[PDB]
Amino acid sequence: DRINTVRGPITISEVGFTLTHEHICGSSAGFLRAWPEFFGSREALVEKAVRGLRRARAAGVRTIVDVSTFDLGRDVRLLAEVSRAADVHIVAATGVWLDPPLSIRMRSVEELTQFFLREIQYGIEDTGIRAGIIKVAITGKVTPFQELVLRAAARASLATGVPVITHTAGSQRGGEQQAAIFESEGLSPSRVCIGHSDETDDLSYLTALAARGYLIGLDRIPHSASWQTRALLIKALIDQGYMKQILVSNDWLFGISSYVTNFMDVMDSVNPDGMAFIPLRVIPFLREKGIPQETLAGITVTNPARFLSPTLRA
Amino acid sequence: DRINTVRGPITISEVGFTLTHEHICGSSAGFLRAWPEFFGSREALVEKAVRGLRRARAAGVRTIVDVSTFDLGRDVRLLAEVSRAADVHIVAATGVWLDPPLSIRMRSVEELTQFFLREIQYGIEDTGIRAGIIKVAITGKVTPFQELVLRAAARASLATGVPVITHTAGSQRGGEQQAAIFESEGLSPSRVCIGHSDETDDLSYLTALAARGYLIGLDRIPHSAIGLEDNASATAFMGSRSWQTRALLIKALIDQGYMKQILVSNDWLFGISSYVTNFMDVMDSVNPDGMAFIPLRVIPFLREKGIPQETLAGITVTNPARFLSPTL
Ligand SMILES: [Cl-]
Ligand SMILES: [Cl-]
Ligand SMILES: [Eu+3]
Repeated sequence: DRINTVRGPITISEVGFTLTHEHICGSSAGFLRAWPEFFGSREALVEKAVRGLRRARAAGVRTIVDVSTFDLGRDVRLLAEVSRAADVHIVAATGVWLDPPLSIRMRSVEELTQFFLREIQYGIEDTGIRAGIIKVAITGKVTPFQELVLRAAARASLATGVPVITHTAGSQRGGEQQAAIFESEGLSPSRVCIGHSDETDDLSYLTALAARGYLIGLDRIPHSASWQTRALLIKALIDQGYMKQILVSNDWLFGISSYVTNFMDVMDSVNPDGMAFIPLRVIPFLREKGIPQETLAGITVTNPARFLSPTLRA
Repeated sequence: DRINTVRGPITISEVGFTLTHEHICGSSAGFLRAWPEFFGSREALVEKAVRGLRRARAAGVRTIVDVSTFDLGRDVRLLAEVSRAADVHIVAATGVWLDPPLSIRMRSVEELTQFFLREIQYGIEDTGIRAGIIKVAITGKVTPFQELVLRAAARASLATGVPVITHTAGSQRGGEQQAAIFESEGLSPSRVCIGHSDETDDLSYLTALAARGYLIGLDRIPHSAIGLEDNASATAFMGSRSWQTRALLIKALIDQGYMKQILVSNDWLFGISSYVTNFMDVMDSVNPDGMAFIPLRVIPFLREKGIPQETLAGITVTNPARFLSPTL
């Protein structure tokens, strides 16, 4: 098929090495436009993001998935500018993160479905840029509104073929909650990535999800500020026979306003490699532990392309 | 000084009959741009707002204050488009309403002060349109974050001369708690309007604030869910007191000698997404006059009750101009 990016559709063969869970900027809807000086300037943030993406591209990355939603301050014009200047494909996201404003959290499941469909089928804002993934975040115990969001995401995925990525905040597991809801809606597990899965060491829980067909997002590796321990989960799942169900990423960004001021400086001090951490540190580490090149290319190239390719029949 | 509007600065003489507490659209940051079809379309929202403001203009309205903040979905390009097509002055707002996203509610008092000053002194987003008022909202008991917002508002007002308008969510009487914080920062009461003060009939509360020099926002006059008892969402939003009851608070404050402290408005809007779906239709059914309710129904009601025309012109023209004019 073809995959929608912020610069238009691309073919599966163009996707290449893909980081499945990233952001350019973690913010709030409208905030970058209303207070760019919070980031120094818009120009300073663009320059930082372009340098960071060029560095990742020189380490082999060809595509990132920016999973920022409306309520995380997704600015698709920023994504398009950085994508062109860095020559890295960026897939944009619809969905709902953990800070929905009243105009979102007052909505019914049917209205949320129509919102997701608008961003996937017509475009984001007035840009014509279409989302290629649906991002949902939940908390420990799924709230009633978070359940609406998951069901709307399943309905939008079933209508368009685009995949869903999800994570549970403040709890190790929680994938079982989401899996139950997604399956009640008829969604195929092969369209769902259970993200932040490197945050738990319960390997039997991850193996059980993989066996049901879910993709396992090991996508917070550099956030253990031990990263080697998290990366060994990749090896463990390969050894259980589930190399085809693994997605790897950094969950990095280049500006952040939704937490404490200057939290970006904290993150940059613990991981100065940025989104190059996966290609420069994790892949060599796994190679040294005996994972073949062919398996590594399956995880970083084959698996993301299969996931992102719109598939209504899976 | 002159007053900043979404079309640029105007002199005090051009302000005229003013509605001091209105909105074009009650929404969330970015939402009108991300899902305009929630309102039919952006074009339909503009047309509805232009038609409504032109009717208010025909009825004598010359200026409205749109108190929408960043987190209430303020879209200053929308305000400018509608102001120009209706030919009605619109004053835009900075501040913080009741639904701040994390990028706002994680900020310190010093950061919030800088944000307000940016919107007052430099402009909103990349438009160069400058805010002419600061809007703050609190809940019953001022939260820690809301206290930061009030102190930043006071600090920004003292730096720029721009006034502050408040309200408290519900029928709660929060003016005394807000006033205490504002005065601890050295802000003059004459730069503050205690909005939505018509939610209560506690005349002792209203008069004591007016006696300190606060402006009293009697600004939800048409809001009333009488007849809509089977609609629980309307009752919670609009209350159960008749519009005449709200309007007679105007007369009561005049009769105590505080005509110079009154500001009147409708608290209307032409689209709303921050509440239940289609709530716009409930509001429009209750008050088909929209923003023209004040000039068309309340003013002649108060004339019938014996208030002189010169006093009504003082409330609708003189008081808002004194209030909006930056002073410091
Ligand atoms: Cl996320
Ligand atoms: Cl308001
Ligand atoms: Eu993330």
